[PDB]
Amino acid sequence: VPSWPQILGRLTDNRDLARGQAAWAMDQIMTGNARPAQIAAFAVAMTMKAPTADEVGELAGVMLSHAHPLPADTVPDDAVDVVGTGGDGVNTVNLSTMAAIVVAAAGVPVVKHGNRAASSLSGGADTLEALGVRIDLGPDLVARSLAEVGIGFCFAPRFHPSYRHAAAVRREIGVPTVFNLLGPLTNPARPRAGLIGCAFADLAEVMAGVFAARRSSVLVVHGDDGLDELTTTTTSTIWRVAAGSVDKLTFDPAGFGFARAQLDQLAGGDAQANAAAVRAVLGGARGPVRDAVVLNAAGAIVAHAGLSSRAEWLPAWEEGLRRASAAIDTGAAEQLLARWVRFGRQ
Amino acid sequence: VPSWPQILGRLTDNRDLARGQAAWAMDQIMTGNARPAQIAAFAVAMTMKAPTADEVGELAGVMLSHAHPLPADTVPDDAVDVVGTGGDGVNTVNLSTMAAIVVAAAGVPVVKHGNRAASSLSGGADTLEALGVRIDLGPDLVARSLAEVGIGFCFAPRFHPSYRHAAAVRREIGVPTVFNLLGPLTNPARPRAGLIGCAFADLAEVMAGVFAARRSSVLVVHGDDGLDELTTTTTSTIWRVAAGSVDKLTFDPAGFGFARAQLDQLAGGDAQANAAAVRAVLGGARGPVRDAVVLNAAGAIVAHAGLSSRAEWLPAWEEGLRRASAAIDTGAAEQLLARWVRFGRQ
Ligand SMILES: O=P(O)(O)OC[C@H]1O[C@H](OP(=O)(O)OP(=O)(O)O)[C@H](O)[C@@H]1O
Ligand SMILES: O=P(O)(O)OC[C@H]1O[C@H](OP(=O)(O)OP(=O)(O)O)[C@H](O)[C@@H]1O
Ligand SMILES: Cc1ccc(C(=O)O)c(Nc2c(C)cccc2C(=O)O)c1
Ligand SMILES: Cc1ccc(C(=O)O)c(Nc2c(C)cccc2C(=O)O)c1
Ligand SMILES: [Mg+2]
Ligand SMILES: [Mg+2]
Ligand SMILES: [Mg+2]
Ligand SMILES: [Mg+2]
Repeated sequence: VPSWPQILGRLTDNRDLARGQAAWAMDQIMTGNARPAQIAAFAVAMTMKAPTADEVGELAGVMLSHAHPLPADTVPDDAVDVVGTGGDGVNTVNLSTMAAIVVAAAGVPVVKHGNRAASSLSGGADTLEALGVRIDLGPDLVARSLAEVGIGFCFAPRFHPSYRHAAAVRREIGVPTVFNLLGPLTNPARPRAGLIGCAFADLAEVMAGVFAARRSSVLVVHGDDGLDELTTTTTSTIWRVAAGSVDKLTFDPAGFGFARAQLDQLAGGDAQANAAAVRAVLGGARGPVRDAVVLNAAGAIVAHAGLSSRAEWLPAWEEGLRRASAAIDTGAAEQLLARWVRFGRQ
Repeated sequence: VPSWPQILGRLTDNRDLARGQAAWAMDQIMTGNARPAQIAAFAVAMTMKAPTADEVGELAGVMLSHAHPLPADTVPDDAVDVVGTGGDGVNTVNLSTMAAIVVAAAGVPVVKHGNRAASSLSGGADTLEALGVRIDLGPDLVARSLAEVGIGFCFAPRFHPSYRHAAAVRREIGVPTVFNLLGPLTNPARPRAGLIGCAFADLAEVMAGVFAARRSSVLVVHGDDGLDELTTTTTSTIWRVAAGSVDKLTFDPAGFGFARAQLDQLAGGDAQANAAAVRAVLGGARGPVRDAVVLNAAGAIVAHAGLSSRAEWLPAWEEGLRRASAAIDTGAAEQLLARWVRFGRQ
């Protein structure tokens, strides 16, 4: 019979948990049954033990059990997510969010998991809010947005209200723990593909292992400059998840003709500033921010392509880049954002 | 400027803290300024990082700053403690408490730190209470007990009221942490000598290092059967603290003619049962319990002898054993307990 002392004792002994134990712990947390001290002890102990993919998968599994689901038959089998852990401490423009709009405009269904900033100036949700997008729609309306606009946004606190018990605790601790891996792993629409950012180089393989268990087609990405995105300032490490397997790759955008950017060229500001950057990119402005958006959009398109076993790496990237660039250039991305705004108002 | 994220982040990165950081943390805890989540995160993180003697010495130092002290010049320079961490999971008779009575009766001033049980059926304080000894005395009366009876008992919760802020958290976590090293290190009378039990074999050297920093004459002891006492069932490991230095020894009681015992023979019960066991030993009953009490009393006498650098190991033990046995056989130990009970009733 599981108990906090049994589980915390096992972790502080530097032992992997028995099957089901992480799930038991997470379920106690989600039902409001755990003391703040137990939540904090579990978060820290799991982090220092070094969590396994089995363990992180149990945590994410419990969250998804407690999440509001989308209605039956409303998420396309090939829907994709574009989201990261955050926590890279660099404060960039909102690359995942911009990429998502471009990806949707290219015709790939996007159901994005998102949230406000935890430490950056403006997170994906904050910037969407500044752009006039309704970020907090419930399951039925997200499904509708996806069908009618081509993109839906699942606001994490809206879909995971039981995770709130762990909220103050994680803020009070104030440093990242295993719980900081869970955002991209708990999209309530359960898309099977994704471009997934991870700020923590040494845990990205663990996140990839969780997606592999679900047989998702995902690229887990970590910029070698620290970004939880595909970067343009240097190479990125990619953990490619395909056919239940993980393959570690290094990716160099110079191989596709991208100029090296400086990190300050990608710097973000407050929500108004970041919204203006979105408008600039969608309006066709050339430069470092556009390049980074096109690259990340292409990455999500490659993840989507990977849902088929016949897809090949280089042609997939060349196609992703072509489609992402064209979605912007034709004005399809700009128009999709306007239509998304109108949807929320109507 | 120190903060919880700074300290917890350092610990979760498996780094030793900078000088003073552990003290800052402990002081935040003891002043009621730490959230339960922060207390728990710190306890767990310090435990898994592996605490250093510097760090543990800082925690104990902060406790001692906030403790009620005994009145000036009321504690002899050669006062001795006999106390352990507890947590050995064996539930023995109260060896330290019995040893302490015998040591005082031999004429060595004892100011003992004690507490009720945390995981056993009856702790030292519980058993003293059952015997009629007052465990509720404040500083002035403990000083008076020491002068008039030859022994004083500092009940830990009476002398460390500010430690209450961590009490609930430690119970909620329900497993040992670095905080479980602190009991024997925080006797408010600050004796310079002691026989100190440590249940946690891999941390006994750390406790010994804290005592070395203070230049105490201490034997930190761990029975190789797991006891936080000198055992009679097998060898014990001793970390001998003398002249600011620590030496690790293997100790075998057979060299002084002790019969090997079995742990079941040292087993305890509730407070009334354990009190009965004290009365039996003090009344001259021969057998395994007496042997273990005599062995531990002698160890405390050896630590006391060590306060002079001219003391020698094997003769110290022989003298300690002689004095401990005589203290029981003459009835001195029994009479002291009677006198101690009487003192409390006034
Ligand atoms: O404040 P931080 O912890 O650094 O997090 C930065 C943002 O990154 C994550 O989202 P996402 O990848 O969707 O946002 P993006 O569009 O900014 O990349 C997270 O939900 C935040 O919105
Ligand atoms: O419940 P546990 O965590 O196992 O602890 C048992 C006892 O050991 C410690 O005291 P001490 O060494 O003074 O007690 P003793 O006389 O029983 O040895 C502790 O303060 C408890 O009183
Ligand atoms: C989409 C996303 C991204 C990161 C995080 C993170 O805290 O690391 C995140 N966390 C939350 C989730 C998964 C659900 C509900 C609330 C939150 C939150 O921390 O606010 C949600
Ligand atoms: C004497 C002694 C022994 C062990 C412990 C321990 O918690 O492991 C201990 N703990 C306490 C101290 C040092 C002061 C005040 C209260 C306690 C307690 O845990 O109840 C006190
Ligand atoms: Mg992102
Ligand atoms: Mg990012
Ligand atoms: Mg003891
Ligand atoms: Mg003991």
